[PDB]
Amino acid sequence: MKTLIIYSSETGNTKMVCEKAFEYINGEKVIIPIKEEDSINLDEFDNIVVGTWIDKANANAEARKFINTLSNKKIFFIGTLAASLESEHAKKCFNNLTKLCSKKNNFVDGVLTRGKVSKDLQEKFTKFPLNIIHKFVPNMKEIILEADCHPNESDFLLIKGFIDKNFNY
Ligand code: HEM
Ligand SMILES: Cc1cc2nc3c(=O)[nH]c(=O)nc-3n(C[C@H](O)[C@H](O)[C@H](O)COP(=O)(O)O)c2cc1C
Repeated sequence: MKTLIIYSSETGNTKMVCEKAFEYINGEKVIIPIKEEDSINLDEFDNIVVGTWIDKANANAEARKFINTLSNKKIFFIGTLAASLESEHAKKCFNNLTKLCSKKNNFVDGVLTRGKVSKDLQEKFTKFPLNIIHKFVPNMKEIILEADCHPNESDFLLIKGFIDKNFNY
């Protein structure tokens, strides 16, 4: 059995948790960024685990496009987002990723972990249009601040549980 972990990451959060997933998996496995897809033959992999960061409650474009090149693959996701993992927003994100993976592939499971908001985006949040767009989103300031320390051990434990559940202990 061969497992591929293939990910998008701009500021490293998704890469970080996907690297933990790679470490925890036993047996044959490869981890690459999506940009290096040509380094492997997708046909050789029984499990495809896609790492994605949340962009407006959905998979980031690079990861969305990659998933939409796949058909009938046994597929999983590992997502990062800045919202609280207990929030309704996170549940909406999880459902959106489930819908994306299940549409044309064979979706088994996924996990969301938390990741800090980039310095650049934290600055843009104080400017038009993001400040107006999120004006009435509750707890906006604290959500961003409480994401700053993530990913951290709490997220790695979520990854460990996800790998335990789906691949091996
Ligand atoms: C460039 C970055 C972002 C953009 C362009 C963006 C865009 C939007 C837009 C347009 C909406 C209104 C709903 C819609 O029309 O789709 C929205 C709502 C919301 N955004 Fe963002 N957002 C960004 C970053 C973030 C981040 C970093 C967080 C969390 C830390 C966040 C959390 C939310 C929440 C909780 C809502 C309320 C609606 C919901 O629960 O989905 N957003 N955002
Ligand atoms: C353009 C953009 C849109 C984002 N939209 C959301 C969002 O809708 N919900 C959320 O919780 N986090 C959102 N975030 C925060 C990222 O999902 C989070 O910081 C992620 O861990 C970054 O991953 P990376 O470091 O692998 O690039 C957004 C970030 C960016 C840059």
